[PDB]
Order: sequence, then structure tokens, then C-alpha cells
Amino acid sequence: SRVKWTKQLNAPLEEIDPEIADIIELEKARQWKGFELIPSENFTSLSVMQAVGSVMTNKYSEGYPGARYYGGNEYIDMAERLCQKRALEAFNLDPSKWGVNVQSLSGSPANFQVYTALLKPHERIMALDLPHGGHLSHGYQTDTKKISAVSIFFETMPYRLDESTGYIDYEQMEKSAVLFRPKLIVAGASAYARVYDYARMRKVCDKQKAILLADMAHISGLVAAGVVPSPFEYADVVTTTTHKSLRGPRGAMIFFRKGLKEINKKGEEVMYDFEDKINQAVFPGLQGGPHNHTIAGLAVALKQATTPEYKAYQEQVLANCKRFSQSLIERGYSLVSGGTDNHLVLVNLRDKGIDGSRVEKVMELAHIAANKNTVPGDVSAMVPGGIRMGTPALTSRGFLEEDFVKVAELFDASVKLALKIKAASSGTKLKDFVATMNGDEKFQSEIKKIRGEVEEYAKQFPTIGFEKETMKYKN
Amino acid sequence: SRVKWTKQLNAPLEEIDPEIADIIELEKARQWKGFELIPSENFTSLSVMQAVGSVMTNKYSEGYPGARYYGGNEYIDMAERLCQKRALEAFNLDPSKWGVNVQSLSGSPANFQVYTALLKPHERIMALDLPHGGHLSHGYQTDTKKISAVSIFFETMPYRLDESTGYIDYEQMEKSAVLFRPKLIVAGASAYARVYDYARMRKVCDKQKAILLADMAHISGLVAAGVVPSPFEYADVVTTTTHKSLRGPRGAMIFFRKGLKEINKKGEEVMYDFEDKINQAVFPGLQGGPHNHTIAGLAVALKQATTPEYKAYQEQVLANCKRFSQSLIERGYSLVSGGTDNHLVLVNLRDKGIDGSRVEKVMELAHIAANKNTVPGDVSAMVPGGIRMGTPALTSRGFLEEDFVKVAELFDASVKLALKIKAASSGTKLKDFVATMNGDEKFQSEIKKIRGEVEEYAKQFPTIGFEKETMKYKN
Amino acid sequence: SRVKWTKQLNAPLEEIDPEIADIIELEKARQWKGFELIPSENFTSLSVMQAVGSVMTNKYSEGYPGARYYGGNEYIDMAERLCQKRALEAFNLDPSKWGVNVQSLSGSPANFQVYTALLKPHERIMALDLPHGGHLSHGYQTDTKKISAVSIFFETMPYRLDESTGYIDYEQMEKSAVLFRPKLIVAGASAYARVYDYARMRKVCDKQKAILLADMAHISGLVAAGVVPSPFEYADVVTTTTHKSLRGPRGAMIFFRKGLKEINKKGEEVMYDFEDKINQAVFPGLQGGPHNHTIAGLAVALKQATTPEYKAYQEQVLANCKRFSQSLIERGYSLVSGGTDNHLVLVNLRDKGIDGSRVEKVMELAHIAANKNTVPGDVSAMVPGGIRMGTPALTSRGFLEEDFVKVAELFDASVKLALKIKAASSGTKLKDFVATMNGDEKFQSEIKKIRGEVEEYAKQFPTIGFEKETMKYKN
Amino acid sequence: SRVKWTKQLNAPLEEIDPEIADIIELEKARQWKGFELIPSENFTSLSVMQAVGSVMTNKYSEGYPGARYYGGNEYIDMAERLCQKRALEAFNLDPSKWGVNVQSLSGSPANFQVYTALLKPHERIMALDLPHGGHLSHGYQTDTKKISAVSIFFETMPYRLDESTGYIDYEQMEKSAVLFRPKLIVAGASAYARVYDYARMRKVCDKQKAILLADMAHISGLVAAGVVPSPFEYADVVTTTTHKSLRGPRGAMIFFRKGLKEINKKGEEVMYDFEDKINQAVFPGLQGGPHNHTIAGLAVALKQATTPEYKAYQEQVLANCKRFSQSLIERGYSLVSGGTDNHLVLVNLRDKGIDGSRVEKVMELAHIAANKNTVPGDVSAMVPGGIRMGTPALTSRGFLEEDFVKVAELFDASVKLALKIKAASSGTKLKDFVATMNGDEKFQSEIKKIRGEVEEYAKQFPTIGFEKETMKYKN
Ligand SMILES: Cc1ncc(COP(=O)(O)O)c(C=O)c1O
Ligand SMILES: Cc1ncc(COP(=O)(O)O)c(C=O)c1O
Ligand SMILES: Cc1ncc(COP(=O)(O)O)c(C=O)c1O
Repeated sequence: SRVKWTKQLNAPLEEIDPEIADIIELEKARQWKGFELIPSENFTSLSVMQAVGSVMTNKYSEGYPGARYYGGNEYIDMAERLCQKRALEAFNLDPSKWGVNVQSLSGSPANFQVYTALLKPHERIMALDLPHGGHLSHGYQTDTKKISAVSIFFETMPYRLDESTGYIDYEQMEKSAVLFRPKLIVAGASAYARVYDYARMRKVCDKQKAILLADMAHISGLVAAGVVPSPFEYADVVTTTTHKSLRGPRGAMIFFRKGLKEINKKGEEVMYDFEDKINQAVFPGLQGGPHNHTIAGLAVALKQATTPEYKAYQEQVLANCKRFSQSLIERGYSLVSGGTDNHLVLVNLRDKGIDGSRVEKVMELAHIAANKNTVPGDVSAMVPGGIRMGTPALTSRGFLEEDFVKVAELFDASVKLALKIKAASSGTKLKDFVATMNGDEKFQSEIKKIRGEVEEYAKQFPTIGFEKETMKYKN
Repeated sequence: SRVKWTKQLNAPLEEIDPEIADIIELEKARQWKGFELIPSENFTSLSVMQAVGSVMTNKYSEGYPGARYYGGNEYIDMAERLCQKRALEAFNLDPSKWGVNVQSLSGSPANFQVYTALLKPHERIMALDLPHGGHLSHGYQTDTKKISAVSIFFETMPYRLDESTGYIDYEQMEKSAVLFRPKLIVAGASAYARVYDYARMRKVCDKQKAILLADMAHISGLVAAGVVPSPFEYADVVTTTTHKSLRGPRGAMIFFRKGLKEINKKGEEVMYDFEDKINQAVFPGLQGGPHNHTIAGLAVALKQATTPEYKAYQEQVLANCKRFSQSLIERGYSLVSGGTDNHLVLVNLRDKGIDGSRVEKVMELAHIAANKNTVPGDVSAMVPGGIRMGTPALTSRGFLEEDFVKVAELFDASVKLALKIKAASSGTKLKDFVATMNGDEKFQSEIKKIRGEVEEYAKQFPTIGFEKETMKYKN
Repeated sequence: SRVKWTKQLNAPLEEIDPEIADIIELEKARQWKGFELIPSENFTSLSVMQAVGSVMTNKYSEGYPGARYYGGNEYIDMAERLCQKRALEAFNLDPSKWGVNVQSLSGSPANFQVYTALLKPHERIMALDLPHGGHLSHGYQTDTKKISAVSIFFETMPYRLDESTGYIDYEQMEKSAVLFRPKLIVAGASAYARVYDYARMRKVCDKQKAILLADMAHISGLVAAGVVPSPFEYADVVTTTTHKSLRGPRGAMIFFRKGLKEINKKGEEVMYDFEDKINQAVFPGLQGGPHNHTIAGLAVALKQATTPEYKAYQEQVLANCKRFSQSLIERGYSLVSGGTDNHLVLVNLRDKGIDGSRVEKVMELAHIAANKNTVPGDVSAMVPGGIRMGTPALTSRGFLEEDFVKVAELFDASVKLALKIKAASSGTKLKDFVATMNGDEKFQSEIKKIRGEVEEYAKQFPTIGFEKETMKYKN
Repeated sequence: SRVKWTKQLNAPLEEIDPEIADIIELEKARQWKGFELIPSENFTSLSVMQAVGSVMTNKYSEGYPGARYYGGNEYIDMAERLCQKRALEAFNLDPSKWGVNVQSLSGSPANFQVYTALLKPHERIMALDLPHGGHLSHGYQTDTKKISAVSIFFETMPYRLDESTGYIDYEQMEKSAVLFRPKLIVAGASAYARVYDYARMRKVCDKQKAILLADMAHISGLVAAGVVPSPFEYADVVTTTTHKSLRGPRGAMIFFRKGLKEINKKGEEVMYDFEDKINQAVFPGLQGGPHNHTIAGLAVALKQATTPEYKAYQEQVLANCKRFSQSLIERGYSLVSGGTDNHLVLVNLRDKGIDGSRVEKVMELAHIAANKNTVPGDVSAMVPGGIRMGTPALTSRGFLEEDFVKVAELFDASVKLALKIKAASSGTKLKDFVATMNGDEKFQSEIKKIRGEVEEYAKQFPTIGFEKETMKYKN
């Protein structure tokens, strides 16, 4: 019995669980053969994945470096201190001006921890509306329901895009803010094509005596590589995920100002007051022990984020996206805001006579990952009139500009085939669209032709995180 | 720079971050050479670690199987459905009576998601107090501050131990419940060495029209092996972590009743109301994209947890703990509650003339990782009067029983040397103890030879999750 | 002078409203003919009613004396300052240790304003349970619904009587307070025959670092005459109505500590922090303009409360109650707590085989105003087994020594006739009892006899606030 | 001494309390000698004062007519039922579509009871901003502090006037409402010279699924005489004081929709859901026993409100205000909105090169009661730019129109004297203005240049509620 269970523990994945090993091999094939245009998705390095799947997952280390509750954390302390040092180092942060918490398990909980730390329950947040490019962790309630728990435990009011220009309406946000008296404002989007006017946000915030939180989840990589202006120039607190633009493990970081804020009008020192509160909201407030395996992975990701290879990659992300937007517009498409400053494009399909659900379904059965997105001009939010697409994943594969021109041509083909399926559709709901899409074989023929072109094009490019040879699904 | 970054993506961790690779090798040596006594720690299988370190981390899959926001989740859906199937199977649960959520990132958020799903903000919870054996996710407030976030967003009142027996006082709890009118009662603890009376707690909850939440974080593996009564016999909602007794990756699960609750007196049948609320509280309520790599790992952990080797291992952790308790009684130490029914022994060190701090410091010097603890009888919070120690970690490596007697003997040697240092310290606070402990040349000699004995006993057993051979740190 | 109205503004209640003039004359006859035994009732002086009926009602005077919004409040300021001075004088209070707010419109809002001033929303209050003798303005919730709004905006838990003695159970109060951690404890009852142990309440509040609020609405007159221990000996804040035992107009007062709290056995100088908070919670917090007509009336009532006639009256209220309790016990009745220390008695009718509802109905048919009251042993709130009666009202009319012996005799007659009507009832519900009582002529004869005895007795005594000579309904 | 205390209760006010009798006689003289222009003020009839000063104050009657806790309420039930009937009649309301609660003690608590009945704590209210003509009981918070407890227990956001036009900006309210998602919107004002566009606010509330509360405190009289559009045409709930434009005693009423709301177009009848909630929020929720003396007074006021001479008086209030505004404009004053629809004008004194504080001080020393008021465009409040003036009080005394031309002329004289004192003001701060105004016998003798004119003009008019002959201070 005694050595049998020891061998069960050291047996590899292929011997103990063939079905999970096989699901992973299938997913490897799907990542190899597919166009990944979902801008929140990326391919994480083998280095990061080896650290994430290490024995660091075994150690319980409640607390912080040099103030832990459990013993035997000398090496875990080394890893977490190195992670903090490299985090401040990646975004060019003076350690006496800025502090960082790397224990946050993911983006949504990271924001909730900031709100719990800095706000009393029911205090007021403004953030970019979800159907306008905001995240659920900013707050969201419909006409009918509280969707995000941020809206349950705090009072949230959205600020919206200018419907005609597709940029954030800062004139309506400032007016809104004088009336609503928010204690914190979130500068951070998921589905926004442009760069925040952090200077204007800081002005609105210190007039309204408000906290400036930046959610740079979507662009964190870009600001580590200096290709887009750093929110750390103006923000009081910056949160991010570690796994999007930044391309590390699934996790989060909370940066905050520390040290001296200013001298006030009586000559006394005003000290920043976010470190203790954020650190305590994370633990023992809302989390327990940290995930030291993901902290090790994040430390490796942050070392990669400071290299010239990384800077090259993210200026490529930007250039690929500029050329992608040019191709999309020249093919006869409307972008909201009419271009991009970053890693994504939001296509407004309203003028082509089809919405985002039908286009997304056709694109997916052709192995091109996009996601339906609401657009300015949408009457509903349940019926999205747009499609969101991004570069970072395929660019990580080594896609360059010509390659995104081919992907735009295949997207054009997908939209036109989706228009043909809508014309021939035997109904008006989404189920009838999918019915005629899989009840006519002309459309299934053209779907497989598009899929075939996508797979032949994608397979030419390197696999990230594993080697093509030792795969299980080569054909 | 065209293909020059692809190799940086696929390079090994040793050639990527040599400093993190080295820190991991140090921690591997520490796990191999060390007496791991921390009862919330364990050694996870290579199969789990390989799945956690896979490319499953790359996919965004907001939502649930067959109802995701993004497409291309065929394989992620397979993994999550298999995880749910194996979760229900590991605890012998009728899929028509019990449902499971496997997306919860950790234990504290899992409980908070149950509260957010089933209670309005500021509704009332009863739970086991913290300094008697509770967890922070149950709530805690002293005369000064709200520490755990749960006491911020909900109204919490504790139930206490019978101060002479060391079991839960089921009467003071019933009385205080009639007065406090709680909406939910939490059964489950950390530093509590006994198993609960679920039947009486179901009776109290039925009387007070209250929700029975069982937190089985500390005993989850023990419940899956059938060696202790299943809380699923009487509980409405069961939360657990996946990392400790269950021996899987760092995560959590929420189980909830579904289907028929009872038939009301008007003839109508009433259905449970937990599934939709809990699933929505988890996402889109408080979390974002699921961590599919940890879900894959958890699926393989749960498959291991159904096997006879696993049942043998859990009966072994129980037997090792019984022998450890007896071997400590022979030395002459006090166990709080007068013994143990499970995997942990909380030694009551007050009546030996030394605290938890000094013994833990010396044990960490000797590569014997345990943790300071407060028992009923202490003087304050951070002056601890107990040591908590657990079998599951060392038992994972093949510790048998007589091996835990040698562990008890070396712990006795550690506490005796700690007494020798405390009596000879010129001062009375922890600082004078630590000063005199490592400016000695006599006690430092005894510490190095104890550590030598510890390493000699430890290194004999197999390394769990990696091979002894390619350890970059041999001796 | 240049008008089509003014005619109706200076016309008496004459033909301006014959129906209301008539209803007032009816109520005057009812106050003359009847036994008023409801212990919260009293007869107000003519001087108070004349001040309440003055043109002081016309002035808007938001704010406080010398700190008002509007001009022309020099005389209103005189009246409010005089009211405050006489309030502090009527309870023998040093103006440098106590302050008073006389703008609170009634008892329930007065308590709510104290909570709003001193507690954040959802902070914790303890108070005497309503079916055990508490008030709704202290909090009340059933198994299904929040009844009092104090329970909506604050978290309330009750303390109970010892159902064996009939006194407040201070032991279970102290215990449940240790668990519940209240910010404020209310010492105040309605249906309670005994005096508060303010010393023990002070000790509990000092232990829990909690605010002692005494709600002396029922005994304020008794406290003003000094014939009962003063809650100002121990309380942080004292609230009262102005219209019960104190015998003024319908209103309320909030008294609070001001100046030094204690040089404190641990450091700095602590000042009482209640004045500004309470004054601001009253206005501009929860009320608008003060009712200066009611404040003038209250000033007259407080002047009367300092006279020897008034002291005689209150010691008479106490003596009448002692003799009334003796007569009730000598006629075979059970009193809750077995007697009284104050102005009322709770008769426990359970041993006489009849409930409070049937006895109250029969007493009302006889023009004896009392009210059903729950007693220990009562299963539910719907069917009370006791009767509450008190002496302030009829004592105001000059009921002396043996007059409450006649009250006891006529109550005994009502109980015995009620038992006869219960025996002859066809059904078990109160509707069948009332049907028999009005529609069975046997009982009609004895009803007329006791009503006659009641009226012939009451009519002999002086009318309070009007002349018998000018009564539209004199016979 | 039972003959004493009896006599003390029946002694008149002039005998018991000469000091209060004297203060009332002083206030009578002040009501006789002066121009009352504060538009929230009025002179109550002797009829309602005699009912308010009646023995109805003595009866406790918690509950509602036909459902009281205490017996002996047959005549109080008559008065409350008559009050309800006459309330619904005086506003021409179908008793099967509207119900009324007449127990509410005053305006501020009446609104708080509506919020407590119809909203959960922390739910959202929109109301007219306080410096734009709103009331504190609709919510108010500054940069630093929460002023009204409505803003403590509920989440409040204001809507503003158009700063150029002086009408409510209904566009900006609709926009704000989309973003802020209010559960209730308040159509109601205290310093707003126009009638609400109730139809537009019905449209906004129907769009936002929001409750329309009208607060007609200032215009209830005008609505009762039918000389302005009735908010009941559109509101879900109407609140009012009883003591301003309506001219009754100090109290409040809550009207609400009851019965059928609409057919849900699925077949079902949906019923209005206000009556039970509001009635329970008033009692037992936030109040105790009703003030039956005030309810009797209100019944008399409501009977007067249905007479032709009442309609004449309210038509007169309107005509007097039109002529007052015309006189002010022909004398070169700036009125916010350029005129009036109702009983008041808000004069913008900044166009004459002075503020509201200086003009108010000079007017008060001349016995012209007005009040400083924020005009839209003020550089903050604290020093307001306007004076608020109204016609109901002096119109009650019989001021006809030519009389308000004299009022306008004497106000103009007061403003010009204040300008002369500002010219001589050595400094700019208000203390130097008061110093110059008192210490400069040129200005002191011109102040008596009016006051004398004002006093002679006021003395020529009838005293309301008392007799010129029986007055004490007749010289
Ligand atoms: C702007 C922004 N903030 C926060 C998050 C939260 O991410 P997660 O799903 O890891 O919780 C996201 C999503 O990735 C995001 O786009
Ligand atoms: C102790 C106590 N508090 C508060 C109140 C409420 O006073 P009111 O009915 O004037 O609102 C009462 C009623 O008499 C009372 O007895
Ligand atoms: C619009 C409005 N609401 C509420 C109130 C509150 O009145 P009170 O001072 O009687 O509380 C007023 C004042 O008269 C008012 O004008």
C-alpha cells in the first residue's frame, strides 16, 4: 500500500488520467490550428507555465514577506520579494513612491479588494459603462437586476462614450461627477480602442476629491514596453490582470502610491494611506494564503516584460493592429472611434445589415475566435451590433502585418457568408440562424473552406508553450 | 526581431529566469529535507502539477459549460464538466440532489460568494469564533476593528466552545440563535480537532429557518475516503478548499442542494434555491474568467481521491495522528479538547513554561515546519500558547507511525532546547530570545546536529511531484 | 378691510366646523363619565392647552435660539430658551453637565434621532423585547417581518424578562450583550411594573464601551417629582415623551451629557460628544421647523412639574397604585412581578380562565378604559392573557385612597361578567363572545348596572381642562 | 392638597405661567405690526387653534380607525375618518383611486415615511437641488458632510435649474435619471417660482420605472382651490405640510394611489402597492400615537379649504404675487425666471450690486420679514445673492394688490438704504456692514424712515386668530 500511493503521486498525467491528458492535447491542437483574435487572450511562455506547475503550490504562506504566520517560508519570501521588486521595476516605479501587492488571485477580485480597502460599503464609484467597453468588476446593473456584486456592495454610476465620436465623453463624465460625488473613479476598459486621457481623469478626480483607479488589465504589457502612455503618471491605484496584454500567469497586481502625498496649507505632511488598507483587504480581508506557484510564474513574466524582445513584440502588437484597422476600413467596415491606439478594434456591423451574434457563430465554426460586442447605436444590449478583435495572441505566434491583412480578408469572407446565411435564414431568432447554418450544406461547404484556409495559414506559425513534434494530434 | 521572440516564448525556465529556477530548486530541497508539520499543507501529485502548468491557462471561458460568452470552449467545457462529474462522484452525491461550482479561486472567496448569493448585504450569519478554532471567512471583530471583510458586508455573531470540554456548546448556540435570528449558520473550523454533530445543527437551522453551510476545508479528503461522517448528510451548502486534505491544486468548490426540498402544507412542492444564485454570485457576481488550468488539475486530483490508494492514505493520516497524540502524551504534553478525531494535534504549551513563538523559531532552525497557534487559555492574540501540527504532508511521502514517533521525539528535543534558550535569555520579550538563540556557539551546535538528524530521517522518503535525480541541490 | 375671507379666519369653531366642535364635546363627556386606566394616558392642564392653541404655531423658526434661518424669532427664542432652562431645572440638572433638545415631535422620532445622531446605519442596538414590556421605537421584528423602522435602518436584538420572577433578566442581558456587541443599550419600558436597575445598566455599558440611553417616557413625571430613582444618575442620553406621566403636551425631549466625560484612567482628556450630533440629527437631519406652540405648552408643563402640588400628585400616583394592587390581590388576582414600584399593574388573568381581549371588551362596554397585555405563559401575541391598568389619569382628577378600591371592585365585576358571557358563548372566537355580549339581554342588564356605577362614581370628580357647566353633553 | 393640583390643572395661562403668557402677547404684537413676506408662513384660523388646543390631545389611539390597539376611540375614530374624507374631498380625489394618511407629524418626517415605505435602505432618490429651490427632506450633502438624514439612509442625487432661464432643466434630469437609475423622483420645491411640468416628470418616471412623489407643501392651498394644475393628475404619491399655503395646523398628509393600476397586457389585473406600505411605515414603523388634537385642527382646515371664500383667497394670493412681481420688475429688480406662476418671487439682488444677507438685515430692522436665498449663479452659498418673498401671510390679513405695490415700494426703500450702508462700509465683510448700519445715526433714523411706515400700514389690517382689543401690547 505504502509505495503504491507514492508512485500514484509521481505518475505522469498521461498514465493516471488519459481523458484530461487527451483534453489538453485537443486544446493544444485547437490553439495551433486556430486564429485567436480575442484581445483578452494570449499565449503564455513555457517558462511561466513551468513555474506555475512547480511545487511552489505546496507552501502555505499566510501574510507578507518578513511578517508571515507560518514558518519555512525563506524561499517563498525570496520569490515574493523578487516578484514585488520586478513588478515595480517593469513599470519604472520608485519603490518609496509606489508599492505593489502581487497576492491578488485575478482581476475581478483585485478591483473588489481595492474598493473594500479604500471605500466604506455603499460609497460611490464611477466607471465606464459595460456596453461602452467597461468590465463587470467596475459595477453593472440593468433596468431589472444587479449583475456585478460591486453594484450590490457599492453604489455605481456609469460614464458613457460620445455616441457620435466613439471616444469617452469627458464633458458628460465631469458633469455627472459633480452631481454624483463619487469617492473613486475607474479609468479602465476591456472593449475600448483608444488611450485614456489620464490627465483629464486626474483633474476631474482631484476637483471631486476622488481616488483615481486605473484598470490597465487590457494594456499592461503595452505600458511595460513604453509604447502607450503609463497610467502611473496620474493614477493613485493601478490594478491589472497578469494574463492578458502582459502575457504572464492568471493572476492580478495592485499598485498604490505610498510615502508623502504633499505638504498641506498648514505645513504638515499628508502621507498616502493606501498600502496598509489594500494589503489588509487582500489578506486577511478577502483572500487566505497566496498561490506561490502563480507568484513564481508572475515573477518570470515580469523579468520577460523588461527585455528588448518584449518591447519588439508589443510595438509589433501596435503596428499589426494599425494595419488590421486599415485593412478592415478599406474592405468597407465601420470601426467605433474609426481606428485604434492599441491592441484591439471594435467593428460596428450595423451598416452591413447583420449583428455580432451571427458573425461570431460563423467565425467560430471557421476556427476564428472573436466575441460579439455592443456598439454605439444599439437599441438593446442583448442584441450586439458589433464584433471585437485583437492582435496579441497571433502576434505572440509571430504574425506580422501582411498576416493580419490575410486575417482581415478571411473575416470579410466570414461576414459575407454570415449575410448569406441570414438571407436564407428560415426565421429571425439566433436558433433559426444556426438551424439554417447547419441545415444547408452550401454554407457548411463555405465554412469548411474558410476554416481550411485559416488552419493552413495558422499551422505555418510556431506553437507557444509546447513543441509541434511531441503533440498527439498532428493531422 | 521577426522570429527572435518565439524562441524566448518556448525556452525552458532554467534558461529563462535562473534566479526563480534556483529559488524553486531551494524549495524542492527544503520539502525533501524537511519535517512538514503545517496541517493546512500537503504534497500535490505530478499529474495535477502537469495539468496546472498546461496551456489550459490560455483560454478565456467566462460563464459555464454550454453557456459561455466566448466561443472555442469545446475542450474547456469537456474539462469543467469532467471536474463537476468527478467532484460529485468523490463525495457520493446524487447529481439530481447536489450541484457543484468548481470555478471559485480559493476558500475565503468561496464562502463570500455563498453569502453574496444567499444573503442581502447586512443580513445575519452565525459562525464558530476565531480564537476557539474558526476561519477568517466566518467573520471576526475585536473591541477595535473589523479584520475579515465578511463582518464589513454582513452582520456576524459567533458561537463559542464549552471552555472546560473543548467541544462546541450546542445550547448557548441555540439560545443565542433564537435571539440573533441568523439567516445562515456556518459549521466548520481550522484549529478544531473534533468532528461536528451535523444532526443537531440541522435541527437548530430548521428551527430558526436558517441555511446550513458546512466548511469542510480541513477534512475534505477525510470525507471523500468515507473515514468520517459526510457533512452532505445534513448540510444545505458545502464549501471546501481543494489544496489541503483533498490533496489537489489551490482552489475551492461550492456544493449546493438542488431539486425537491419538501412539500409545503398547501400541497405544493418547494424546490431548493441555491444553484442559480451561487453560480451567478461566482460569475458574473465576484469573479471573471475561470482558471481552466486549476480546474483541469482539480479534475485529476478528484479522480485520484476516489481510488483505494487514496482511502489507504487518509486512514494512514488518521492512524499517524492517533500515534502522534499518544507519543506526545508519553512525553507529557497537553492536547486541547483532550485528544484528536482527525489529522491535526494542537499542543497546549502554556503549562510547559514556553509560548508558540520561541518553539516555532527553533523548529524552523531545525527544518521542522510547524506554526504558532492560540489555544483556549492564552493571554492575547500575538502571544501564542500552542503549536499546531499535522500528519497529511509527511504521510504523503510514506511516513508510517513509528516515523511520527521519531518526529515527536525530535519535536520534544526542539521544545527542550527552546526552554534551555528562554531560561538563559537575559530579557523576557521574543527579541532577547532570538538574540541569544544565534549568538551562542553551544545552542547553535545542538541546533545544527538536530537539523542533521531531521535531514537524515527526512531524505530517506521519496520526493513527491519530482525526481530526486535531477535535483540541482543534492546535499 | 379689503377682504372676502378673514370673516372665516376669526370666527370661532362655531359654525366654521359644527361636526368637529361636536366630536370634541362628545370626547369631553367621555373623559368626564369614564374610568381612564390606560397607564400612558393623562389629562393635560388648561394652561398647557391654551399655549398649544396659541399663534406661536404661525412662526417658522428652523434652527436653534440665536442660530436660526429666519428673522423675527426674538420671542420664539425666548420661549425655547425658557423651555430648555425649565427642562434642565425640572430634573435637577447642572446646565454645564447636561443639555436638552425640546424640538423632537414625539417619543418614537426622539429615539430615532438619538440613533441617527450617535450610530452609523446598521450599527447595533439592544432594548427590552416588545411583548415583555418594551416599545416599538426600540426595535421590533417577528419571525417573518420587520415591524419598527428602527429594525430596518439599525440592527436590533432584544433582552427578555425572567418569566419566573417578572423582573428584567439582567444576567442573560449581560451575556447576550457580550456576544452581540451593541453600540447602544436602551433602558426603557411601557408595560413594566418595576423600576430599572440603572446602576447595573451603567456597568454593562461601561464593560461593552456602549451608550446608555434611558427612555423614561412612562416615569418622567415620577422622576421630575423625585419619587423614583432618576435615570440621569447613570444614563449618557435620556429621552422622554412630554405627554404621559409628565402631563404636558404631546412632544418629546432629548437630554444628553456635555462637557468633560472623565480625566480617564488611561491618558487624554475625553469630552462628551453628543450635543452637536443630537442637535444636528433633529435639525437639519430629520425634522424641519419646530412646533413653537407645542414648545410653549411644554414650557408651561415643565414650570408646573417643579411645584409642590405636582410632587403631591406624583406621590399620590404611586400610593394609589400600591393600594390598587393590594385591592386586586385581596380579590384573588395575580399581578406580573407580584406587585408594582410605579404607576401601573399588569393583571395575569390566566388563573381566572379568561383572556385579556374578552375582559377589555366588557370593561370598554362599561366605560372602563384598560388594554389587553401579554403575560408570561401566553402562547402568542394574538391572544393576550392579561390586563394593564394605571393611576395617573384618574389621580389627575383627584382619585385618592379608597377610589382605586372602587376601581378594583368594578374591574372585578367586569371580569366576573366576562366569565359569564364566555360561558354562554356558542363559539370559541372573540366574534362569538362580542355577539353574545351585545345580543344576549341577560348580560345587557348587568352591563348597564356596572356602566351606571362607573359613571355615577367618575362624574363626581372635577373635569380637567374644561368646565362641567359648558358641556353640550352634560347628561 | 388634592384641591391644589386640581386647581393648578384648571387655572388659565395668564395665572399659571405669566412669563409664557407674556411671550405669546409679545408675538401677537409682532404678528400685528409687521410685513410677513416669508412665503412658507401664514396665519392660522382661530377655529383650527381651538381644535388644536382641545382635550383631543389626551387620547392615545395607536393604529387606524376601526383597527386601534386601545379602546374608547369611538370619537377619535370619527374625527380621523372625517379628516380623511375631507382631505380627499378638498383635492377632488376619487376615494377608490386615492387614499390619505393624516397621522404624519410634519413635512420632513412625512417624506421620510414615504421613502421608508417604498424603498429599501440605500435605494436611490432624485430631487431638486437645495440651492436651486429644493428642500432638505429630499436629501442634501456638501463636499464634506451629509446634511439631511435622507442622504444618510438613502442615496440621493440632485437635478438643477437651467441657470439662465430659472426653470427646471428637464432634459438634464432625464439624462441624469438614465445614468443614476432612481427608484423615486421628487417633484417639489420650497423657493421655486414656477409650476412643475408634472406630465414631463410622469414621462421620465414611466421610462425609468420610478415612483413620482409630488411634494406640494408650498402650493397645497393653491391646488385645493384649483387655481394651479393639481399634481394628483400625475403623481403616484403626494406629500404636503398642513401649515403653509393650506393654512391649517402644523402637521402633514400623505396621499397615495390605491386600487387598479393597469392590466399587465398578459391578462392579469395589477394593483397599486402604496397604501399598506405607507400606513405601516407611519405606524408602527416610525411614529407612535397620533396627535388627535392636530388631526381635529386639520379637519377644520380642510373644511375651510372647500369654501368659496377660501378659493377667493388663493386667487388673491396668485393675483397679489403677479402684481408684486410686476412692481418689482418696473422698479428694476431681477426675478429668477423673470416672474412667477405661484405665491412667491425670488429676487436676484446681485444685479443691483448687493447680496441677500445685507438686504435681509436692513429689512428685518424695519419689520419686513423676508429671507436670504441662493439664486442660481451664486459663487457658493453662505453669502447668498437673493431675497425670497411671498404673498400668503399678508393676503390672509387682507392685503389686496395696491397693498403689495406699497410692499414693493418699502422693500425697494430698504434695499436702497442697504446700498447706502454698503457705500459707507469701511470693509467688505458682513460685520463692518452691521457696524456701519447700527453706529451711524443717519442710517439708524432712516431705518425708522420705514418700520414706522411699515408698522402703520400693517396696523390698519385685521389681526388673524386674536382680537385687537384683548391684546396686551397695543401701544
Ligand atoms: C479592464 C479589466 N479589468 C478587470 C478584469 C478582470 O479579469 P479576471 O477575469 O481575471 O478576473 C478584466 C478582464 O480581464 C478587464 O478587462
Ligand atoms: C417608552 C416609550 N417610548 C416611546 C414612546 C412613543 O411616544 P409617542 O407615542 O408620543 O410617539 C412611548 C409611548 O408612550 C413609550 O412608552
Ligand atoms: C417642499 C417641502 N417639503 C417638506 C417640508 C417640511 O416641513 P416641516 O418643516 O413641517 O418638516 C417643507 C417645509 O415646509 C417644504 O416646503
